[PDB]
Amino acid sequence: MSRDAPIKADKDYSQILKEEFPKIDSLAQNDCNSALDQLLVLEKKTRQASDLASSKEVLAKIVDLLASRNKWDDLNEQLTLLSKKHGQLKLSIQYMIQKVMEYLKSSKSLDLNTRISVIETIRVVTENKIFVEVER
Repeated sequence: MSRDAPIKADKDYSQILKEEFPKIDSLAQNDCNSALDQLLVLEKKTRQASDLASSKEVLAKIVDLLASRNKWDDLNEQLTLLSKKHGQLKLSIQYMIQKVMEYLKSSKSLDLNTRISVIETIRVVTENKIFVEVER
């Protein structure tokens, strides 16, 4: 580490993600299809349990396992996850669209006709504050 701040592992609910990631450093390195059914099961629990201060760290890599092992259909579900409980302003969670635009955008050169089954279904729930404008 280049910074002079000490490596105090303060460990909030993200401690799960810190302790399961080394179990998956063995499994994603050998199969990863079964690693998806471990790391994103945390996201699925953390959103529901209101432990989501952990979710916030899983969800940025949901596009690295879920879109990767051909569960790109569930990247739409992950933009939906946080948006389930409340009809809140989508611009606050449109930040997660960036992951849909990160690797779900191009997963093994993902075909338009396949990706449409993500982008056009999540369009229905995200046109509610449109894609073009921001916090205007």
